[PDB]
Amino acid sequence: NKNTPLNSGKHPDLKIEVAIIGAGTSGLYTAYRLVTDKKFKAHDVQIFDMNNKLGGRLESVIMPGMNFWGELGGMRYLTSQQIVTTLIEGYPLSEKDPNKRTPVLKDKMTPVPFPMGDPSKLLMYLRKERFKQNAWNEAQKKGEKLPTRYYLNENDLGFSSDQLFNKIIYDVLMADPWVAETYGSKIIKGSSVYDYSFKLTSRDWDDIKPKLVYNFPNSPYDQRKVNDIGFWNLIKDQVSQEGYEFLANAGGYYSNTINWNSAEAFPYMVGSAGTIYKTIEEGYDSIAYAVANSYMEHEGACIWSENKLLTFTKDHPLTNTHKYELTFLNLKTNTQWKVYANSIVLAMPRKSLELLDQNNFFFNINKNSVLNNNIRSVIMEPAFAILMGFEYPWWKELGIDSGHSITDLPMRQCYYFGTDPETNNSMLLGSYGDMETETFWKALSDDKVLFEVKAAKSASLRELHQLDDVQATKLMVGELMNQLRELHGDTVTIPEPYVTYFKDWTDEPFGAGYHAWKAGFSVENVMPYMRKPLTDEQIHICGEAYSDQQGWVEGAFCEAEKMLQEYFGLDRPYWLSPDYYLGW
Amino acid sequence: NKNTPLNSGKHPDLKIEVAIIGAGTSGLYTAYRLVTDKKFKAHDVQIFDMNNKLGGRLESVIMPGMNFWGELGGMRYLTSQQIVTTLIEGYPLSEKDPNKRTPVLKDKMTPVPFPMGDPSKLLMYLRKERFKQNAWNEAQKKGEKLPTRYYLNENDLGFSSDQLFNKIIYDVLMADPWVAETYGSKIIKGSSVYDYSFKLTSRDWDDIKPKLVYNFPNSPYDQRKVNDIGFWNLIKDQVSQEGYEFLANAGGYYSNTINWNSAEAFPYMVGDFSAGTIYKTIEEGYDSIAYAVANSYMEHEGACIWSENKLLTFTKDHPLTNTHKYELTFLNLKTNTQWKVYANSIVLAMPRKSLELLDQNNFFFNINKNSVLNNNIRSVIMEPAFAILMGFEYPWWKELGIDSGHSITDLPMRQCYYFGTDPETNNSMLLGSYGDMETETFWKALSDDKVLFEVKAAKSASLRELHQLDDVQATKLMVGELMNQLRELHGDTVTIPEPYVTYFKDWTDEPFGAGYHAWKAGFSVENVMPYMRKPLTDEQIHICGEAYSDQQGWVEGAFCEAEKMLQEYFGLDRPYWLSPDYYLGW
Ligand SMILES: Cc1cc2nc3c(=O)[nH]c(=O)nc-3n(C[C@H](O)[C@H](O)[C@H](O)COP(=O)(O)OP(=O)(O)OC[C@H]3O[C@@H](n4cnc5c(N)ncnc54)[C@H](O)[C@@H]3O)c2cc1C
Ligand SMILES: Cc1cc2nc3c(=O)[nH]c(=O)nc-3n(C[C@H](O)[C@H](O)[C@H](O)COP(=O)(O)OP(=O)(O)OC[C@H]3O[C@@H](n4cnc5c(N)ncnc54)[C@H](O)[C@@H]3O)c2cc1C
Ligand SMILES: N[C@@H](CCCC[NH3+])C(=O)O
Repeated sequence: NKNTPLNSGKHPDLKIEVAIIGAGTSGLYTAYRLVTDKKFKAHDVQIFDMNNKLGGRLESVIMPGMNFWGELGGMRYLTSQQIVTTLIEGYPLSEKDPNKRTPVLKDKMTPVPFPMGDPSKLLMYLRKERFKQNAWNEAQKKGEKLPTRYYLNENDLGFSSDQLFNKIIYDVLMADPWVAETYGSKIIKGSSVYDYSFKLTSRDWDDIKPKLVYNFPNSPYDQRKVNDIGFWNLIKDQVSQEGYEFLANAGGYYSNTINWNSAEAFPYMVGSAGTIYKTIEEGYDSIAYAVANSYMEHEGACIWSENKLLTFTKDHPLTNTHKYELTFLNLKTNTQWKVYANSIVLAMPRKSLELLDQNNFFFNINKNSVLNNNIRSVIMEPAFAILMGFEYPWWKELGIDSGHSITDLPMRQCYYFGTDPETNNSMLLGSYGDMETETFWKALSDDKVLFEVKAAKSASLRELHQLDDVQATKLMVGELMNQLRELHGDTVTIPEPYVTYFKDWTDEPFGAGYHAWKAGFSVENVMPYMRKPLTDEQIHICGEAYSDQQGWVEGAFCEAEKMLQEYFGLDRPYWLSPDYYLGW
Repeated sequence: NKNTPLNSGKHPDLKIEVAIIGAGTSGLYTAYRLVTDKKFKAHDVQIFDMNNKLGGRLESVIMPGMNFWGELGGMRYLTSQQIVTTLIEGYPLSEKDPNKRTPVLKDKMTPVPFPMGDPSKLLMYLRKERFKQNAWNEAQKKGEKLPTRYYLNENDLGFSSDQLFNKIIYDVLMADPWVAETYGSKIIKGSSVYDYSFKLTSRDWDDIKPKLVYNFPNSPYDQRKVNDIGFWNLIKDQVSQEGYEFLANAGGYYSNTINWNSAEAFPYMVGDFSAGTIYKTIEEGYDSIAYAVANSYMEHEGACIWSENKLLTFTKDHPLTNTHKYELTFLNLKTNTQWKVYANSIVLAMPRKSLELLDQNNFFFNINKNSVLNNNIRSVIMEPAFAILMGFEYPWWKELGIDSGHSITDLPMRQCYYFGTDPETNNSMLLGSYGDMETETFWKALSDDKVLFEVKAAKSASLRELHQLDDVQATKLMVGELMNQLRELHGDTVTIPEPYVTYFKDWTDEPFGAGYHAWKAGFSVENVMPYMRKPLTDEQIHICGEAYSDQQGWVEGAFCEAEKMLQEYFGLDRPYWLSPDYYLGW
């Protein structure tokens, strides 16, 4: 099922219609739709990737001793996300009997609820104070305002990150008279001082984001579109720099507090009625294999692996039959070869576009200044993944079965991932890094001395030594361990891990775990621009990077889907609800 | 003096010996040394720069209404920095009467002390608590430990940033039995629990840096070289993450607490010992020293700075291989035309970002061939810096008894310098400097906004005179928000009027990409610097400047790497005016 054939060879002067570069979710989706809907013969639609596997920022692994999937990248979806959810669970989404669902993909994918853990037992370690994540509510129940070691404005005393986030969004929304008048019924202040709520639809947000004005006559930002203010800028303005410190640390990875587009950050922070987080039992990269395999069933279909796009020109022998000559580097031989095509789908993030030849007709800055301006419209957020295997789930000593702990320590957030009921070998995702913490972790992960795998139950040295290459560094494992002991306190002994799995998503060609719209850009005009930057060229960009659901597979799918409907003459899939809002 | 001629023209197929690219301090210094010592005729040594001025990261400006120089880049030097000090002040450095000194450069430069201000009156604003910088020392004088809103380890309670830094570096140095035994006399615990001091020379540090071992039994970094540990990694290990938070915030810009090479951070933090040394500047603007070196170079006949001429690439494959090893292709920015220069030596007097912006596919940079060059180019952190000069109609900071110096905060602005009052006009200058600890991204969104602060007349400053600065004004959003932070910083007992003029430079802009550079942990710095001065054995191509110096942040770093390069590969002797006991390493 994950043995989808990959061709690391070359086919000099291959002639095709559509060259898809990026075997990520969006590249795979594009190929699947084109050939499934018979817009093109499989042999005329080809995917190229420089990697030695498909899926890009989806990579599921198994570590000896633990018979279940760890995620180095994407790990879960929301049933709000209708392209990825329908693909996994069949259609229609309304049918709630899973045996009256019609499958869309053949590949076996077993949906399973994402365990969220217990906030009575999940930790919050801020400025050396240890809390249960529930401590703000428990204090509110008892009429109290929880003291913390952040000096908030007095009006915000006792608030939780979530409630204070809600208050900031409510306050800013209601200060726009037009937003108050038109959507005030969807922007609700409850009875309790802490309770705010929203019923704003994706559609309502597309109306609000380009028009929202920041209405605060003493602020340096007064009478500016919220589109034009960084989220850090905006949060400090509303609740002081100590307010921003509290939210940026207490929010964890569920929160994006970088200084990105306030207008885009609003819906990102406050969310479709009755949705939940799920994953796939067979690994979250199963959705990529499933889309890939559906494409590769057609003979002529090919993923060219370990083949890196260098450049592309209109000035080549074959202009009578093919607009574009693409030059590929075949990595196994270090030889270049040519591919001829009439359409190019760059299914790749910002960093991957910047690593392509910047001097060709498409990227040359002396011609396409506007394209380069639009490529630079998104922040490249760093992420890494360190998976750690322990001989027993030491976290269960604190009544923690699953979920995440949050700290202002450089580790920021850990996920208690699961236990092998036969071995008791148990998995932590210790990581992701982010704001500032990239440089803290990068000095340690760049170090040359790798963690030494250690034998465990159902995990022999000769099984483990196959993972030598992908171990975290001793310095990074040592220091993460030191922080986990500090995070969890002295009432639990944490033993040394026996195996690790490390990936850094800042590495080329990814340059980022995820992307974030910059303040000052008309997101609603950039997105359609990137799906076809030049009027008289059949070159398209798709993927998560320039989507409005950054952070998610669903963003990559939606930009591919819109590109398909816009330029490749496809209708909405038969299996996708006509009410799922896509946009323009 | 600052009217040094620049040639924005071209001269196709110019045939020289040494092309120096970058008319910054190291490039100017290289050309000045080469001609003054008569190693080549001035027509055989040319300087090319893409800028419309010389000086690079030195740029001194005058704003209408204020008859004194503001600094967009470098401000100050230390009298222990012997090249930059001797070129400014003349020699010998022992002579304490300036009128008894012997000039080295003909251009006149008035050395003045850099006002450091009064720690009684300068502010520290941390987690919404307002301190005077001397509050820690005041508390200790009464036998007290000053509580703060940072939850230090108990053993560290009541330490100032300066004291806690010395304790950290003392503790780490002294835990190494070799360092203890060999340099314990120069690593000094005073009487008070807060008093740590260092007498380690430049030479002592060069012996210590590669050898020092982190000796803390249950540390994650135990038994590793301190050179292989990030400074944030080390600080946290030593005083907890709350301690790092205190030290990173309360440290000025003086302080470099990014996660760079710990071995290199130690000397940066506690000086190369000459305890009688002080900070000074040039009355005529700190860029004066670039102009003095550049003018000394230009008084030789055939000397030329090619301005607005950008190096694109260079090759060994050209028609003239019989006389000239290298063809350089420049872009003449005025005509948008490419012209060639032929040369046998290339001096890239430019930082990391500048190197990376050159053609990476040529024989020199090609990563498929020169993996070691590329690793080493990437051995320094590009640290962001912005400068915003703000001119007010009076020095509102005098209401708090502040004459000069720096106030420090955890607010995004991080630090402001009170730069001076024009005694005729009362027009008074403030610098906000910011960029470290993620404040880059806070400020970038505001400085990338396109509505600019509008100038406004004041005494001896007419809109006619101010409108020439329209293009260099800060954004309105940035000036508004910095003004809001200065009000929060100083408190509600002083009214801060809106300013009448600003001046913004972003040093992350190309081709600089950084204010200054920082060695990464885990590199053999003592081996990377010699490499960078001549990466390839078969090639007379050399890199000099501040970025790969061991005095990062400083003009003296640029001068020293050029000086070493001149002695190593251009057969120059030590300048007659430079003490032979000024340590330049190997
Ligand atoms: C740590 C982390 C956690 C995440 N968690 C989740 C989550 O829980 N849920 C979720 O839905 N999403 C999550 N995501 C995001 C999700 O993984 C991505 O949004 C999605 O996989 C991106 O797909 P894409 O189509 O944009 O392409 P990418 O995944 O970016 O793939 C692009 C491909 O292009 C290839 N390429 C680049 N340049 C070239 C070239 N010159 N020639 C050939 N090939 C080239 C690369 O090798 C790569 O395979 C997470 C991401 C990370 C990093
Ligand atoms: C905010 C700030 C504060 C500082 N404070 C001090 C201080 O107080 N005291 C002190 O001593 N030092 C200070 N410094 C450091 C000092 O300014 C620098 O270290 C010094 O100027 C570095 O000189 P350099 O030779 O490395 O070249 P740079 O000054 O980096 O100049 C390099 C030159 O190369 C040119 N160039 C690059 N690429 C090309 C190309 N392709 N073609 C043509 N030209 C090119 C650039 O235009 C530039 O003119 C400060 C720096 C900054 C940013
Ligand atoms: N979707 C990601 C989080 C997005 C991160 C954006 N900075 C996850 O669930 O892990």
